[PDB]
Amino acid sequence: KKISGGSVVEMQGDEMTRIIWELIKEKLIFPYVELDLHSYDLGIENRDATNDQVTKDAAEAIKKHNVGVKCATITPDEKRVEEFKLKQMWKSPNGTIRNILGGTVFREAIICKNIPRLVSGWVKPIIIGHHRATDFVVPGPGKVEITYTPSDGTQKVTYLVHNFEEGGGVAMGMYNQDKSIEDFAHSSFQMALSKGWPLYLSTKNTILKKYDGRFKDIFQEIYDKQYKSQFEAQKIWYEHRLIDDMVAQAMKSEGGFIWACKNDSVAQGYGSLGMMTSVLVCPDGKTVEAEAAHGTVTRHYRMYQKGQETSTNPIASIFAWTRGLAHRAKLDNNKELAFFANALEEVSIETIEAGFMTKDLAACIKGLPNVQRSDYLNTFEFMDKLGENLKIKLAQAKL
Amino acid sequence: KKISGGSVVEMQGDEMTRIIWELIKEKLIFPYVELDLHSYDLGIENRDATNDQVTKDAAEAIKKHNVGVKCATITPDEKRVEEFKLKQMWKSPNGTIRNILGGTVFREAIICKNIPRLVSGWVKPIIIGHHAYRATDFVVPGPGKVEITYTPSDGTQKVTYLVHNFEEGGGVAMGMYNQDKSIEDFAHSSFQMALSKGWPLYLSTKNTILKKYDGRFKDIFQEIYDKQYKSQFEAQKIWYEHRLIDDMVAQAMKSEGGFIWACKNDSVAQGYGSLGMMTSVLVCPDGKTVEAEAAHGTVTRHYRMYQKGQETSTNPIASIFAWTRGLAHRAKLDNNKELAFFANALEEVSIETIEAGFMTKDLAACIKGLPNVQRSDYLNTFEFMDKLGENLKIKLAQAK
Ligand SMILES: NC(=O)c1ccc[n+]([C@@H]2O[C@H](COP(=O)([O-])OP(=O)(O)OC[C@H]3O[C@@H](n4cnc5c(N)ncnc54)[C@H](OP(=O)(O)O)[C@@H]3O)[C@@H](O)[C@H]2O)c1
Ligand SMILES: NC(=O)c1ccc[n+]([C@@H]2O[C@H](COP(=O)([O-])OP(=O)(O)OC[C@H]3O[C@@H](n4cnc5c(N)ncnc54)[C@H](OP(=O)(O)O)[C@@H]3O)[C@@H](O)[C@H]2O)c1
Ligand SMILES: C[C@H](O)c1cccc(NC(=O)c2nn(Cc3ccc(F)cc3)c3c2CN(C(=O)c2ccc[nH]2)C[C@H]3C)c1
Ligand SMILES: C[C@H](O)c1cccc(NC(=O)c2nn(Cc3ccc(F)cc3)c3c2CN(C(=O)c2ccc[nH]2)C[C@H]3C)c1
Repeated sequence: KKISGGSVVEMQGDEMTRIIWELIKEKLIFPYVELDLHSYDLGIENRDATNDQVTKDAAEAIKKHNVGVKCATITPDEKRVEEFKLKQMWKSPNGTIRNILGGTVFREAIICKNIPRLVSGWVKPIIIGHHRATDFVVPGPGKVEITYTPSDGTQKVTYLVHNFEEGGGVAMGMYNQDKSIEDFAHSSFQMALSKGWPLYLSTKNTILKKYDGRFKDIFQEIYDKQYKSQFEAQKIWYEHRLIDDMVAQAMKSEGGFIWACKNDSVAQGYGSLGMMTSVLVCPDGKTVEAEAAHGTVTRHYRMYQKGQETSTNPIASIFAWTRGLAHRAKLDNNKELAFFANALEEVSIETIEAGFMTKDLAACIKGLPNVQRSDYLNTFEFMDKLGENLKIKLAQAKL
Repeated sequence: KKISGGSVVEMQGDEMTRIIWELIKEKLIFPYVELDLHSYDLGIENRDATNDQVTKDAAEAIKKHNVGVKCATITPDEKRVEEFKLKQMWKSPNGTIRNILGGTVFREAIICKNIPRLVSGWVKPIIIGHHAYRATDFVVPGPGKVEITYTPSDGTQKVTYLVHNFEEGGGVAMGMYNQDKSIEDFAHSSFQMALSKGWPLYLSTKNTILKKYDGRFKDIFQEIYDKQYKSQFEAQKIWYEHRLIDDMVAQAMKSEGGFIWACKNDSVAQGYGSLGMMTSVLVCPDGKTVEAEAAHGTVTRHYRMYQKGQETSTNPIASIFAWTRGLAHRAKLDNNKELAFFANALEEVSIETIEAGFMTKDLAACIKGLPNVQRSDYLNTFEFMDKLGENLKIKLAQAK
């Protein structure tokens, strides 16, 4: 019999990632793992047909069952509205899910030794996690003020942002709740423990002494109170850094740390965004949603619609599953599932490291103008190779 | 019969760059160029001894004489205070100078054909300038409305926007602003930088998210372009256009380079050889005043090796191009053809020397990879400077 993987929430998506998603389930997951699968179709046509109710249900299912794996979906714009004759310009599914669940998005690369990187010294992953606008034009002279009116009726506070004495300009207001900062802290500490690396927070608290100082203070208070003992047990630490110092140190590091950032296209140089997953980590320590860091790869899908050959990287999508299942295994103390998830990840890394890869990675190594057809495998060929290697890997582990 | 170079403000600095700075002056500049030199020692000990007055005098000298060339300097932190027994944690001299001069900092690489880059198609420089910046931030003790309001001086209206209704508990809030003048100065510097070089200009913004804040950058650039610069741009076969950040990178990654890039919000630039292959030039909006320096620090790790008598290989290219781009600007202001020629020739020699396979360790490591670098693949700081000195003499001899 297969591995009993338990309860997993699955979200089907759009275009090229939809094709790859089904191949991942068919060739890599279903042949080895049985799931109590809570499956939701977040394809654009179904979201339209259900008036986006399917997206809300999916979010609630993740809250209920703790483990979510999601395929990339189309975020509608005016162009998509015309393409699919949509009823409305539906909100980003990711945005709707994030609002219901809360949490912090962490991005982790899939490390392959033969794939060029920004700093050659980076041998371990650098897992980065990021935390309303209210801006307006100032047409002419006048005061911009920002006020705080306590809910308890005590005297309101008025700060002068700027008195425009001559000419116009622009002004802006921003905020951050302590609760959100607390969630951000908890998620970051939990992430550092689960992966087994040190955590760093970066802020500009020298300039924004009160705004960014709150982030520094809250992280320290929660660290010293709730996480310091557990960190020291694994030979791990937490320290605050200034953003300028943090980047300079990271560029001369070996990697292998969590970077909580207070504020994507840089990371695409590492092969592509096909080598980056995006995991939402909720502050409860229980709930996770995993997906690829890239979109639906529309350009590749158009070629697929015409019957032309495609070479789309399934790694990020594959690692959405493995990091989803790894969390599932951790929650249920499921040693068999834990091993399988690891095995699939290693198989994927090994296959690329042995010279079998999709065009994006071949282009990163050799340069796009220099890439020939013999340097890479198409989408189907690469999936077949992974499946063959997966079978061989699992047979070896049975000894 | 050396070249009469005119008035230049020069700032000496610290550690490894200080040593390289003097080599450049000794071997590359002074044998061929005489200057009415306004020299200021911004070494950390002298800044401390003068209570940072030298830094302020240096800034005022640049404002007066229009041309500054600056060596990298130590910015004090806690460790430096203890190292040099400092009186105070003195501010960044770069920060002090920028506050007095104003302007926008543009970063330009030194292009060598045998040095790998992000996109092999890049043959021309992509010169990026960021908008230079206080805000009013505060603690929100508990629940309640945080609102931001505008009241024109004429009293004809009052607009109030909800920043956030704090319901759960406390947190933080802040107000930020920008005067049109600051945006206007950022535009003028960008257009003047584009005219000084032979390149088109592009402004990039996040106009999708903050439609109004970034919208006024887009509008002011376009207005100033049409009223004051368009005909000069058309006269030099160049243009100005606006882009969104995500579109600008895509165009940049498929282009051959060769454009100015105004950006409203660095480390990825280190991949191209090193920070030794990039300058930082503060361009004031008046078009006259510039301050040039290397886009790296004092290279402390190399200085420590030098103090122990160990061999060093520090790239002087950025420091050299601070001088050449500084002197090129001096020449432009004074209509000095001989100085203009010298500046360009020194740049050519520097590029030609590297392209012929004579380079410091950082560039050899960038090409081959650090673990594959042998001693025969690169030259010493001093060997490289000597090699540049020899090629410079030959370059200038053949011209005469
Ligand atoms: N749910 C999400 O996480 C998410 C995030 C962003 C966007 N989207 C959605 O995705 C749709 C298309 O967005 P987009 O095309 O701008 O972004 P994208 O789907 O990430 O594709 C952008 C480009 O990056 C490269 N690329 C990305 N993923 C790749 C992979 N797995 N293998 C090989 N190359 C890859 C391709 O470059 P080449 O063209 O050079 O091959 C591709 O054309 C949009 O409707 C958008 O709403 C979804
Ligand atoms: N005035 C300024 O513009 C400025 C700017 C930044 C920093 N600083 C000051 O400089 C001091 C040291 O800063 P830092 O060491 O953090 O940064 P840095 O001086 O720029 O050097 C950092 C590292 O980058 C590499 N590098 C930089 N310039 C190089 C060159 N010309 N040739 C070869 N390699 C080069 C070296 O790497 P390897 O170690 O791998 O050889 C070096 O250790 C600090 O006191 C800081 O205040 C000044
Ligand atoms: C030469 C190559 O083609 C190339 C060129 C230009 C850029 C890249 N991209 C990266 O290597 C890359 N960029 N980022 C984004 C980032 C960079 C610098 C920052 F200060 C903050 C964020 C990241 C990575 C890699 N990466 C790894 O953790 C990681 C992959 C393997 C070893 N470690 C995740 C992430 C940190 C590649
Ligand atoms: C393979 C090599 O080791 C390597 C790996 C990873 C990164 C690099 N870095 C660069 O080549 C580089 N990065 N930046 C920063 C930047 C990149 C992309 C953006 F959209 C915005 C900023 C820049 C450059 C080069 N460069 C040139 O202008 C330029 C060098 C030659 C031809 N043109 C200045 C600057 C633009 C190199």
